[PDB]
Amino acid sequence: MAREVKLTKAGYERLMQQLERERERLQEATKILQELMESSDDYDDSGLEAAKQEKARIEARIDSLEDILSRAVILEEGSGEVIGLGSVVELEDPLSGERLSVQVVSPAEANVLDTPMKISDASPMGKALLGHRVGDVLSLDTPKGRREFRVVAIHG
Amino acid sequence: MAREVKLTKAGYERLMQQLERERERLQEATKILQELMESSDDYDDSGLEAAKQEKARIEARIDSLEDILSRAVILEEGSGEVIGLGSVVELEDPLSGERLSVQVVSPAEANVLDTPMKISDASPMGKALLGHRVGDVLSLDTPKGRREFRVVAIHG
Ligand SMILES: [Zn+2]
Ligand SMILES: [Zn+2]
Ligand SMILES: [Zn+2]
Ligand SMILES: [Zn+2]
Ligand SMILES: [Zn+2]
Ligand SMILES: [Zn+2]
Ligand SMILES: [Zn+2]
Ligand SMILES: [Zn+2]
Ligand SMILES: [Zn+2]
Ligand SMILES: [Zn+2]
Ligand SMILES: [Zn+2]
Ligand SMILES: [Zn+2]
Repeated sequence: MAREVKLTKAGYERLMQQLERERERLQEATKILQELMESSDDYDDSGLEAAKQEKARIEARIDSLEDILSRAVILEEGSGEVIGLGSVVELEDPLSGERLSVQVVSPAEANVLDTPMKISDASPMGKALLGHRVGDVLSLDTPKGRREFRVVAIHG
Repeated sequence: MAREVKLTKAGYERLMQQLERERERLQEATKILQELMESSDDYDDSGLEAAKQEKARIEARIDSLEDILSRAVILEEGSGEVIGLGSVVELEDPLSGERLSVQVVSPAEANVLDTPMKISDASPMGKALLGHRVGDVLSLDTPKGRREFRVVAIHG
């Protein structure tokens, strides 16, 4: 298990802040879990179980985050291509290791059906990406939860 | 759990090197417990469980290491005092968080009974320490296993 992960300075400091946030959430999560154990001694309750799960969950995002960081290799500042119109961008979610491909195009070229989905220039995600390069880390709006992805490559 | 850990460029390089080694051992240990799983189907043998235990041990050494590197704060090259004769040195074992205190003196001043035990100048541990500063990481001989310690401070 030895792979290098390229990140720009900004992309690196971005995963740090995320690690900082996660540790605080863990502290709060841990704290509530104990107060939840002393109270309803009976922990066969869905609550105590949902709490168990949340802490563990946070533990996961953090251990995964420390891993990514330990493999980090900082790219030069001015380096690689930039993401612009027509560019096809490959993304990885640090935690889940989920791959996501998307291509930024003009508003009228946007289409959900295309192979790498075509995203409007002025769409939320299109904005967020436009201007970034491999290594950068961006936060993208999600219904279930704002996630941060890493620019793995810009084939476009 | 948010504490900064000071390391010298050399100290950081040494823990990274230790991390690499441990991942290696996790590959070998992982592959082994799987071979030991298809053979003696009966997992109730003192072998397969001495195997998972080992893999678990390794995974802990690794994650503990990733945690420490994530908090690394690189110190200025020429910084802090240096360890010499008469210097009191406090050390911490990154893994177990064990704290050890020792004082480098002349071979004839050596005494295990003195508060911070007095270690010979030309002794093993003494040679290893001499010439280092806070932040450095040193591998110290142990019958149980050459472990690595961090110079937390040289109050001497
Ligand atoms: Zn459960
Ligand atoms: Zn970790
Ligand atoms: Zn890892
Ligand atoms: Zn177009
Ligand atoms: Zn950028
Ligand atoms: Zn939504
Ligand atoms: Zn904090
Ligand atoms: Zn072992
Ligand atoms: Zn882990
Ligand atoms: Zn791990
Ligand atoms: Zn941790
Ligand atoms: Zn941690």
